[PDB]
Amino acid sequence: MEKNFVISDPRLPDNPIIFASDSFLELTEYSREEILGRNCRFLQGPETDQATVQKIRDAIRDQREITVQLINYTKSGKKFWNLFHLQPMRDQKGELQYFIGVQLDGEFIPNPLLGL
Ligand SMILES: *[C@@]12=NC3=[C]C([C])=C([C])[C]=C3N([C][C]([O])[C]([O])[C]([O])[C]OP([O])([O])=O)C1=NC(=O)[N]C2=O
Repeated sequence: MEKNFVISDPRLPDNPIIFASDSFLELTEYSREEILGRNCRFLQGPETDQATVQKIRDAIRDQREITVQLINYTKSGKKFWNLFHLQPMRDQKGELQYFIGVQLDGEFIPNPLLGL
């Protein structure tokens, strides 16, 4: 199963990605050494809806599941639609340890419906 996913560690500064799957690398055109330690926002760009980024911010603050459709950018500047499901994962004692993200490439909901 081709699974594009990244993991972030929130107990380190600015929630850096600590692991990215090969499907995520092949999708974003970045090398594995070019993503680790960075916040995922670098995929964002001029066309990224800031109102959607704000929702991701609230979901991380409140540590709950969210699903959003975003526009991200590859290393070479290409423009794709990212269907992204964010989800917390906690240790045995109920403390947040990581965030996992699951990506998907394609224009699922048409943009005129997403703008309303
Ligand atoms: C990004 N994937 C992604 C994966 C995880 C596990 C997490 C926690 C976040 C993301 N983001 C969002 C980014 O890291 C950040 O949380 C948001 O931009 C909001 O933060 P700020 O402080 O800037 O408002 C992802 N963002 C993307 O654009 N693409 C992903 O694949």
